[PDB]
Amino acid sequence: QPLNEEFRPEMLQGKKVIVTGASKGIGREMAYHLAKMGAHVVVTARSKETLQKVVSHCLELGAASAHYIAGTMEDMTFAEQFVAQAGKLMGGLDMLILNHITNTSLNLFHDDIHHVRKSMEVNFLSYVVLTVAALPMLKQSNGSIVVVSSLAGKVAYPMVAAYSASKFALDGFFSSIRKEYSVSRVNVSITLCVLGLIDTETAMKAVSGIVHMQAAPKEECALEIIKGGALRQEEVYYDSSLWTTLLIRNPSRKILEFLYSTS
Amino acid sequence: QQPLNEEFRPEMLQGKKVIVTGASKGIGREMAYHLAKMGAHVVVTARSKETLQKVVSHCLELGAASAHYIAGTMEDMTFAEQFVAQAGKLMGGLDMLILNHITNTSLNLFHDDIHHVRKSMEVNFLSYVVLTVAALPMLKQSNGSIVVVSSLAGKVAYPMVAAYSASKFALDGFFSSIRKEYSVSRVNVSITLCVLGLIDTETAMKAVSGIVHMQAAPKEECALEIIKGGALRQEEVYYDSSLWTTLLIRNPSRKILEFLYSTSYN
Amino acid sequence: QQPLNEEFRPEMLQGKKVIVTGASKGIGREMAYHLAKMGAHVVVTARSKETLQKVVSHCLELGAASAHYIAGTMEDMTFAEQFVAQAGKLMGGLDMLILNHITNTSLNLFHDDIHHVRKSMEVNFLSYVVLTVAALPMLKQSNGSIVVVSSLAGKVAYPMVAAYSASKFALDGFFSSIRKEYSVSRVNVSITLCVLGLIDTETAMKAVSGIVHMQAAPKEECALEIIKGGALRQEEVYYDSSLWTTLLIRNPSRKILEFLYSTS
Amino acid sequence: QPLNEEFRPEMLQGKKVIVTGASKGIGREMAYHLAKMGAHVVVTARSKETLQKVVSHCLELGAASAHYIAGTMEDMTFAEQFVAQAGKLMGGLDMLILNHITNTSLNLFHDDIHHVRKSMEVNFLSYVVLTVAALPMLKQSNGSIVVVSSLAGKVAYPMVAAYSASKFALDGFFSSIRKEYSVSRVNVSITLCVLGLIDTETAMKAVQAAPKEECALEIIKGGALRQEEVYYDSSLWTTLLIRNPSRKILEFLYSTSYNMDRF
Ligand SMILES: NC(=O)C1=CN([C@@H]2O[C@H](COP(=O)(O)OP(=O)(O)OC[C@H]3O[C@@H](n4cnc5c(N)ncnc54)[C@H](OP(=O)(O)O)[C@@H]3O)[C@@H](O)[C@H]2O)C=CC1
Ligand SMILES: NC(=O)C1=CN([C@@H]2O[C@H](COP(=O)(O)OP(=O)(O)OC[C@H]3O[C@@H](n4cnc5c(N)ncnc54)[C@H](OP(=O)(O)O)[C@@H]3O)[C@@H](O)[C@H]2O)C=CC1
Ligand SMILES: NC(=O)C1=CN([C@@H]2O[C@H](COP(=O)(O)OP(=O)(O)OC[C@H]3O[C@@H](n4cnc5c(N)ncnc54)[C@H](OP(=O)(O)O)[C@@H]3O)[C@@H](O)[C@H]2O)C=CC1
Ligand SMILES: NC(=O)C1=CN([C@@H]2O[C@H](COP(=O)(O)OP(=O)(O)OC[C@H]3O[C@@H](n4cnc5c(N)ncnc54)[C@H](OP(=O)(O)O)[C@@H]3O)[C@@H](O)[C@H]2O)C=CC1
Ligand SMILES: O=S1(=O)N=C(NC2CCCCC2)O[C@H]2CCCC[C@H]21
Ligand SMILES: O=S1(=O)N=C(NC2CCCCC2)O[C@H]2CCCC[C@H]21
Ligand SMILES: O=S1(=O)N=C(NC2CCCCC2)O[C@H]2CCCC[C@H]21
Ligand SMILES: O=S1(=O)N=C(NC2CCCCC2)O[C@H]2CCCC[C@H]21
Repeated sequence: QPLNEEFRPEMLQGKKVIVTGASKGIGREMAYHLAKMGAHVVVTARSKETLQKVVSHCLELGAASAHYIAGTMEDMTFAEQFVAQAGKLMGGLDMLILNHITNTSLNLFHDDIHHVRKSMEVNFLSYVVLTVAALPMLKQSNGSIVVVSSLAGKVAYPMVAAYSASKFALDGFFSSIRKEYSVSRVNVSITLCVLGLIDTETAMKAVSGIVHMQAAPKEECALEIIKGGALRQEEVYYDSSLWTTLLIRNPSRKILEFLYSTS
Repeated sequence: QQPLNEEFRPEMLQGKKVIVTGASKGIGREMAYHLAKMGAHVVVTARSKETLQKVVSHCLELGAASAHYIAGTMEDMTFAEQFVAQAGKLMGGLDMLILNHITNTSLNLFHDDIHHVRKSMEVNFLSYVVLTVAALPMLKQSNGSIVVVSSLAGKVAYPMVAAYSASKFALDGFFSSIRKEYSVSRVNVSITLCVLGLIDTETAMKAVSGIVHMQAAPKEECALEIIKGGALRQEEVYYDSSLWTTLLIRNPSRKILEFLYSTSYN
Repeated sequence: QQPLNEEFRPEMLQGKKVIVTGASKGIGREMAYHLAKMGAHVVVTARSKETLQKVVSHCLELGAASAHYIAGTMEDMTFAEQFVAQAGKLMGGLDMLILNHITNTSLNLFHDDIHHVRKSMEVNFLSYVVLTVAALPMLKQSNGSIVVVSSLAGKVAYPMVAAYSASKFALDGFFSSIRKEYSVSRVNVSITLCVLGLIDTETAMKAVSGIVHMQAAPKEECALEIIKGGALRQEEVYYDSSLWTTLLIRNPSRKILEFLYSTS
Repeated sequence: QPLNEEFRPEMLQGKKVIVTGASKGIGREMAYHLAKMGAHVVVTARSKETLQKVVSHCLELGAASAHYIAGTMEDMTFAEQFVAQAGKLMGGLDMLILNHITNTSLNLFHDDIHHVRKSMEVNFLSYVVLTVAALPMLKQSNGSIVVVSSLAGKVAYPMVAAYSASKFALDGFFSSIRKEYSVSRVNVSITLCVLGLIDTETAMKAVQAAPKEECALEIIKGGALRQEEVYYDSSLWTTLLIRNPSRKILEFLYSTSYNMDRF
């Protein structure tokens, strides 16, 4: 059940939020928006020097508190330990923003099992490890899980097959536990964010010469992810095309989920 | 891909070289029997050495051009890679790869079972990728087909099967994206994704015991519809007891979006 | 149009001035009863004065702010125009126009019955247009609502009801086109199209007897669902036993095409 | 049940065809294509002077025969008598092409009920009267009914409300009788043509505009091939979005819940 209210930046004031993949791009823009809202933030990514700079800017913007923990989400021990440390720094957890992805470029799939497994481990499995480690704190606070996904996580997309598989897996996993939490009365919301092309340095470089469309602003995108999570909405759609929002919706899937629940 | 604009006939499988994974029992075993009756060459796999021998003997009795088994676990990526090479040598090539095995799954609330999530991802998804890579040179030689067995839980959220659902959704994203790559790269290997509802296999029936459920569809007809879709090079096959579910779960809006996004790249 | 970004509550109809056509029986009668319970002012119409009298009696008892009837045939475009003016006088204005009447129809294959095709177009479609023209000045003053009752046969082809299907499809074409016109001309009058499946009315139960084997949804909740759609200023609403009927409304491909073409 | 053959102009050789609204625009272009194919043509519209020039040009183009019968489709007695006359002259009827409309300009609906009624009578009711009159001859030849419609006959369009109502009515009526014919074994095909903006003198004055000559040939093709729907527009994105597969699936599923054996 989402909040039938309009978003207010005050909803995040004093909230204890983790943002992963927060050294750059959308993740960094989220940490900044949260800081301006006066949230307590714990940021993570591999790059410690850039995470240092992010935390310092968060404090300038007005974050209630800001800390970083550096490590790779390839390392499942780090993922589990990071949540416990982040929780101890803030005295709890209200929102878990799962955003990091392994480095990926546009290429036809041929024999690249390494990139398929790496995408699955980093983009999907670590999200599950982080969720398990965070849930006790989120159940205590009636908190929220925010999962960053893509158009390639809802429809087939050539040149990003391993990435698409990892994003599709997030939908299957997180949408299925959302139904389980509903019937078991676990009051932790799950927001799946479906994004189109965003003007991050990573995406702009990856798509240069190959895919040409725009390219919605990263600042506005980060805010839409936070708003959807704050409002406990099931899904957020953020793309520059009006065709997307209308056609991406799946009432047929929603009908089937309702019909197969009464069994 | 472009499907074959014709009616299926069992002679389409006569002398064809087919791998069936997860073929010691359930739908996989039924598929092996259908292919044997059609006069195909079959190489079956699963872990169960003894039941695989029995399935192989019955396949020969039904009319298989040839039938052999290779036992092993698809948790082992080395076995998956070696199995394809050996199946290929046994038949002298490969025309159709039917990816059907799954790891053991029950209906349970997800709590902290990362081990089951990882094992489902490894067996149900990654091993199908490894098998495809190993089989691809032979399939490109024969203008062959990959048949991927999936579920309603691979298209919509289903509670109590989160890890299974995640792995079946992953198959869709992977296989559908490479299908788009093959169409533009002119790789004449078809990819068929099969979306099944509840089927009366011993595994599923035991799994749904203790729960109210809809009518389970028959495993023999199910297995035949999977082969038909693959033989006809169709993109997707839907098979469920309900005609309403079968026809309405198919997503033309997604197909429209895929077409729209395709115009924005080179 | 912009729908009400809020949950429906029966107090939304309190003191509202509502016309309900085809309200002597079936869904129209149930809608009058719901509005009566909500404290609305109601004016009911149909051809039968005796049955309309019984409806008004129950409405007054249920707690309607005021309840009246005007008997006449919607085959007569002069009666249609005059009925609205007279209904507006009885209430001192108009907030909601619920178009629900249809001409008598049975299930049959189409052969040479042009009379039934014409009568269906006149009663089920043309009179709705005449009633709308007559109501619009009052609706414009109150920022009112038009509610149009339609069917599965108004969104898909339906054998045995071809003349009926043609009239319901006509309502969609006409009312959906004027809704686009009201958005450009900035007319703050909402238009709601209601897509209904089989409802347990005496008429439909008799008409489907031995032909259709399907679950008939209840008229009481059907009636409230129509009222809610109008009260929330929603463009399209549905009511049927099957959840799959949702696919007949809010069609995304149709919305994109409409957006595309208007901007050109 | 469409003919699974490629179109060939010989399919219309010696066929007995009625074309309504054939003195100008699309109708005139259809009359000309049918003439080049060596069909027997009977054309109609109100204006004898323009119909005379169409007939003369049809004969020059190679028509097996070409004649006109002038009248208004506002008159239902004329509509019924016209079909009897045209069919008695040709010695039968293989195809009925219903193309005429009442004169219409782009305007907001402005209490002009007279225009709504005339559009319904001419654009819709006369098509039903023409069908009833033609049905016995069409049953004898296993013939075809071709109904010319519009994008405004499938989606809402401001400024053509009366026109849209009448085109939507054609869809409901003709698509419902096609389903009745299918079960009653009436071997008369019904083709609904959904046209976008065409470069006719009328449309160009009233308003990317598709050519009228290719439009006319596409209508004939779909009718000859017994297709249920023909879509013709300059934009490939329009042709993609105009289809409604959910509607066709639901029509089939609803058919499983009724028994028509009584009729
Ligand atoms: N940009 C776009 O067009 C779109 C983006 N998205 C989604 O938005 C999210 C962010 O995208 P975007 O900001 O463009 O990407 P960026 O590459 O800009 O940032 C990804 C972040 O993840 C971190 N990261 C990378 N590898 C690891 C690792 N092994 N362990 C831990 N952290 C890691 C990176 O930092 P560091 O290198 O310091 O570790 C970085 O902070 C993703 O989930 C993506 O799928 C969805 C649709 C489109
Ligand atoms: N039955 C149903 O209701 C539905 C089934 N499906 C799909 O159909 C397919 C078959 O289902 P079903 O026949 O019901 O299931 P079964 O459990 O009957 O068969 C699964 C097969 O996989 C084999 N297998 C299990 N573990 C491994 C392993 N680690 N390595 C290799 N092979 C293994 C099993 O044999 P062994 O133990 O000898 O290894 C068996 O032959 C699956 O892809 C499933 O998701 C989809 C929707 C519904
Ligand atoms: N019932 C169902 O299954 C479904 C109903 N619908 C729609 O719901 C609406 C109501 O259906 P339902 O309640 O079943 O119908 P009813 O037959 O119960 O009532 C129709 C109403 O219209 C009146 N009426 C009939 N002819 C005329 C006329 N010439 N002039 C004025 N009023 C007239 C009738 O009264 P009187 O005879 O006294 O004039 C009666 O009050 C209709 O729009 C219908 O299309 C849509 C789908 C399914
Ligand atoms: N052109 C376009 O952009 C589009 C056209 N269409 C459809 O294509 C068809 C033809 O359009 P188009 O060629 O542009 O139209 P035109 O105006 O060019 O021709 C209309 C024809 O109908 C005749 N007609 C008019 N009033 C009557 C009447 N009362 N009785 C009999 N015949 C009459 C006219 O002749 P006369 O006045 O001598 O009687 C003329 O022959 C129509 O069905 C229209 O809805 C659909 C989408 C777009
Ligand atoms: O909107 S998406 O589906 N996701 C993304 N995600 C990016 C893919 C490359 C790594 C950064 C994220 O990119 C778009 C452009 C390339 C193809 C897929 C589309
Ligand atoms: O049709 S399904 O989505 N797939 C399956 N797949 C089975 C899951 C249990 C083990 C064998 C396969 O089961 C159905 C019943 C349990 C819930 C999901 C549905
Ligand atoms: O839902 S509907 O399309 N509308 C109706 N409308 C009724 C048709 C007969 C008179 C009362 C209204 O009936 C349903 C059952 C018969 C076939 C059509 C379907
Ligand atoms: O393609 S249509 O839907 N049909 C038409 N039909 C014409 C409408 C005016 C008279 C000639 C036919 O025109 C297009 C341009 C005006 C608005 C609607 C679109």
